[PDB]
Amino acid sequence: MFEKGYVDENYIRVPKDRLFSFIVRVLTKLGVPEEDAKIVADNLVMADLRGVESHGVQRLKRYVDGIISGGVNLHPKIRVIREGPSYALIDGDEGLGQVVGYRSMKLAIKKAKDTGIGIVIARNSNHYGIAGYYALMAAEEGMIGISMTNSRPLVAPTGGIERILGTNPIALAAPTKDKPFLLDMATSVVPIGKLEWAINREGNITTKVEEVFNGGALLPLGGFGELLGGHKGYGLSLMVDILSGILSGGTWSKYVKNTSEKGSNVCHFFMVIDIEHFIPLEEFKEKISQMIEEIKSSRKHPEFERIWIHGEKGFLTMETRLKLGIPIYRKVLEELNEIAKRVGVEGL
Amino acid sequence: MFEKGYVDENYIRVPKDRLFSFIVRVLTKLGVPEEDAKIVADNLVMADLRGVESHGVQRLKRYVDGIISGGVNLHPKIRVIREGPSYALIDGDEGLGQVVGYRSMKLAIKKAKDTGIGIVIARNSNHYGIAGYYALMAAEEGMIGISMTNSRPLVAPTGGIERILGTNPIALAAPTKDKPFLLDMATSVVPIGKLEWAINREGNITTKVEEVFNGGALLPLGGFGELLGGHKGYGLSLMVDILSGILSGGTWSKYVKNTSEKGSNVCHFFMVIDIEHFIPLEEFKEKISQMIEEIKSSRKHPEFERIWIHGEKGFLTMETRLKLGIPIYRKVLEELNEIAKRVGVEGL
Ligand SMILES: NC(=O)C1=CN([C@@H]2O[C@H](COP(=O)(O)OP(=O)(O)OC[C@H]3O[C@@H](n4cnc5c(N)ncnc54)[C@H](OP(=O)(O)O)[C@@H]3O)[C@@H](O)[C@H]2O)C=CC1
Ligand SMILES: NC(=O)C1=CN([C@@H]2O[C@H](COP(=O)(O)OP(=O)(O)OC[C@H]3O[C@@H](n4cnc5c(N)ncnc54)[C@H](OP(=O)(O)O)[C@@H]3O)[C@@H](O)[C@H]2O)C=CC1
Repeated sequence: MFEKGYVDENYIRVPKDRLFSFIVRVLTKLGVPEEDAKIVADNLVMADLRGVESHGVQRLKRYVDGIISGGVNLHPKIRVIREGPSYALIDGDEGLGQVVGYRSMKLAIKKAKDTGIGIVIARNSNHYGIAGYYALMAAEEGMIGISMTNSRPLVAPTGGIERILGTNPIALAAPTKDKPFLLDMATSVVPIGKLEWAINREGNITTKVEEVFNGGALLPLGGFGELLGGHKGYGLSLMVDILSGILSGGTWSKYVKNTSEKGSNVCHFFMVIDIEHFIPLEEFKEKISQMIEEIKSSRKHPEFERIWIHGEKGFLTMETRLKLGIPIYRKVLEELNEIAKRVGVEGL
Repeated sequence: MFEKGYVDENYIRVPKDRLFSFIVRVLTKLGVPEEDAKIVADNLVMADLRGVESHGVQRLKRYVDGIISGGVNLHPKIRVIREGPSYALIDGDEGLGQVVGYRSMKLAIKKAKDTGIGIVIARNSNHYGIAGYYALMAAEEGMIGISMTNSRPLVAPTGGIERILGTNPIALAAPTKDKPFLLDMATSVVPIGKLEWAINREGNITTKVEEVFNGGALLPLGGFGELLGGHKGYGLSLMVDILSGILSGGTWSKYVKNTSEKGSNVCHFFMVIDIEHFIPLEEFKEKISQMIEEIKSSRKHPEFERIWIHGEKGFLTMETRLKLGIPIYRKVLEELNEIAKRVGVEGL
């Protein structure tokens, strides 16, 4: 069926349920409470299912190292710093990002349900995987969900060459008559996790392919200059840091550390709008689905086969891999079995 | 001094205060209440001062025609449809966009002040000028302001060629130790109002220069395809319509009519976050200004002179034109005097 990425011989199909239980085995063996392990697995598996290799199991080694080094708190006391009927400022106590984000989004949904609006911001957290995972939580509840997060410095501001801004993604999910609308994008042309594109910044600023890791930097949405809107992708990145890092009293991208480090201080932004408080949900669903249908049905470009709606490719890719299995690269699969050997659990 | 656009002989310096009083004369002569006329003038003049010609006085003829044709309600009964301590759904009753947006943002600021958060959405409104104008209102109050609006169909979705999406801008303003941070951008590479760029969509999809007006279409931030993130600018445009048009029970871009038409149904989104409810405002200002200083001071690209912060060029351009005067194109100035003659008031 349809699948977002290109899978060949260098890939091995792994039963979704198998990959999931594996992750849970490793995490619980390291002391992660079973329920928290299930949240992390759910988040990482969703990424693999939707075709986001960069944020799937390939990143399990990152969390494992963070747990072993004490850079990730196994029993975080996620505390509410400031709060109101429609908002809350949370301190993640260095817990897994998935756990901090899961609890933060659950609280935002609760507040929206009760007041119409829910805005929860968190600081002192860790990498939380795909932003769409949290936005979707609200959509599955019949509400609009928005999630953002800052990250390690990897992008250069317009007119500069240093890695100072994060890939800071933005995600919005809304319910429809069918599957939720789901926008989930890094504010840079591409995520660093992708490079296994367009973010061409070399030594002084060019491109290449491997000069990125060697003191290189990614480009913000819009591109290299100001001509094609590069300064806009740069602004969007700042919006994320202002709403996440600055407003929470946490920190911005430049100072976000790797997961293995204590005090990574990754910050997140969660916002939920209870559609029902505004207009009937069924009316909302009818109208948005009609918009989606009309957009898809609009005059296709000769070169193009189809006009997709955000989240569509991912849901189709998921559907496929659920009965066909999740394709995991060769070297990554080896990596996961080595992790299994190290911690002492059955591998894949 | 510094100025965002290029001004030559084809431009005439007009005292800011002079341009302002002119607009107010024309509008009040057409029956617009004096206070509402001052709001419109303030919004249009700010655009000219910040160097946004496309949304300044050059658009006075648009509002004039709408007023004369009944497409703009002179005495709108701006009504609250749904409301809560932290939100409100407003129906603009076809009033001037500036009036609807001004009252909507004032309400959002009030709710944020009292609860920490304020989200006001409006439907049945009209073109409201620059989005940054409303976001700035909140920043000048010591809060974070976010504003969005949908518009007439001018952009083609990724993989298509029809004008179906709006240029739907996004604006965020935050207070700093100095002048407010101000991001204000269309989600398309450029606004249609600019074409007097990068939005290359011709007859079937290419570029050119004049083929845009002739059945052409603008390109979404990211560009023509999917390779450089074109689908992201496309998603951002939808986010705006979902938060503005769909959620409000109004309508999305494809169905937004020109100002002169009754029922233009332009919709807006306003969001205010009272910083103080989260962290001390003075701490917020210190931290964001430190981030801005560090970004500007980062390693400059050889080709580039300076790294700007969003809103900086505009504020500098304004500063200049306030003591040097606002430069108005030749043909536009003629247009304004003709309007003055038609309505019967002193021109420029
Ligand atoms: N935790 C962190 O610090 C970071 C996490 N990330 C995450 O990594 C992932 C990488 O995202 P990124 O590469 O920027 O995004 P992509 O370019 O893959 O996708 C951008 C969005 O556009 C949609 N889309 C893709 N193609 C089309 C099309 N032809 N027409 C319409 N919509 C389309 C996608 O939906 P679909 O789902 O269908 O593909 C998606 O919502 C994200 O999930 C992001 O949240 C990124 C940076 C940092
Ligand atoms: N009412 C409507 O229906 C619509 C209104 N609009 C409005 O029209 C205007 C057109 O905006 P648009 O052309 O997209 O935006 P620009 O590309 O001019 O500006 C994008 C943003 O980036 C900032 N910026 C510009 N150059 C740099 C740089 N080198 N480094 C860092 N930041 C930079 C700007 O600040 P600065 O202020 O300093 O220039 C601005 O906030 C906006 O004000 C928008 O709100 C657009 C579409 C529709």
